Amino acid sequence: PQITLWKRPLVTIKIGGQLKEALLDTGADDTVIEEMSLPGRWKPKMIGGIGGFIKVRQYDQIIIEIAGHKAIGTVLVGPTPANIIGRNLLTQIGATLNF
Amino acid sequence: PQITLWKRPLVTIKIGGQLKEALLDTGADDTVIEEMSLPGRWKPKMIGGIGGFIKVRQYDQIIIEIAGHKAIGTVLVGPTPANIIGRNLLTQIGATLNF
Ligand SMILES: CCCC[C@H](NC(=O)[C@H](C)NC(=O)[C@H](CCC(=O)O)NC(=O)[C@H](Cc1ccccc1)NC[C@H](CC(C)C)NC(=O)[C@@H](NC(=O)[C@@H](N)CCCNC(N)=[NH2+])C(C)C)C(N)=O
Ligand SMILES: [Cl-]
Ligand SMILES: [Cl-]
Ligand SMILES: [Cl-]
Ligand code: NA
Repeated sequence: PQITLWKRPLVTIKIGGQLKEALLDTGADDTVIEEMSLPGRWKPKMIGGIGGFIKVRQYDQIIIEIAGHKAIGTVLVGPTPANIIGRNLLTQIGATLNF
Repeated sequence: PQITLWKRPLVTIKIGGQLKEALLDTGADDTVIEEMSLPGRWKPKMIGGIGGFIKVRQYDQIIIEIAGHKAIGTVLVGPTPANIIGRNLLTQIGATLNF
């Protein structure tokens, strides 16, 4: 699809069998989602945003559907103001920015 | 252009007569620039993201050149870790996400 930016670019995602809303975020290196349970082991990561740094849980090789497109990759879990789909998974679904 | 997202979508901007590098951020409602002086009146604002909130100065009707495209709108100025072009100006240069 072609998504204009007059509103937040919110899409439905599916992760763990659960549907959630997430923001397509070209300004995010990584994908970050609100607290939820994911399978497997996790590793620590610190990420930065506009207000400073937070600790998150890094889960690798997680199956996630984004706007009906399948991705398998790293998902960070932690106290984020919004579920965000970052460039690691935007590249998997072939997204580009155009103007 | 068409910008792929293998790397951060960084562009050159001109604001207040200054050249800066900035990130095209579809996950940002607002445009936020590192500390600088801008003309006219401003008002205080709090903006949030990962890590919490920062206090910024809100200037309205500011013109910015983004990768050669002029746009006008509100620019926020404050202690942001990165210069960010948000949706309020991305819309004006006709930026879309496509996949
Ligand atoms: C080479 C990598 C080294 C570092 C490596 N990476 C990072 O930490 C990278 C740089 N961080 C980022 O890319 C993070 C996203 C998290 C992540 O990807 O991990 N990006 C971001 O946080 C970018 C801006 C940014 C970019 C780079 C540096 C700093 C800031 N903004 C995304 C963020 C989304 C929002 C839902 C929380 N938007 C914002 O922060 C904007 N905020 C807004 O638009 C708000 N009004 C809306 C949400 C807030 N909620 C609320 N008020 N209830 C703001 C810029 C005007 C790491 N630490 O592992
Ligand atoms: Cl990944
Ligand atoms: Cl505006
Ligand atoms: Cl349009
Ligand atoms: Na003004």
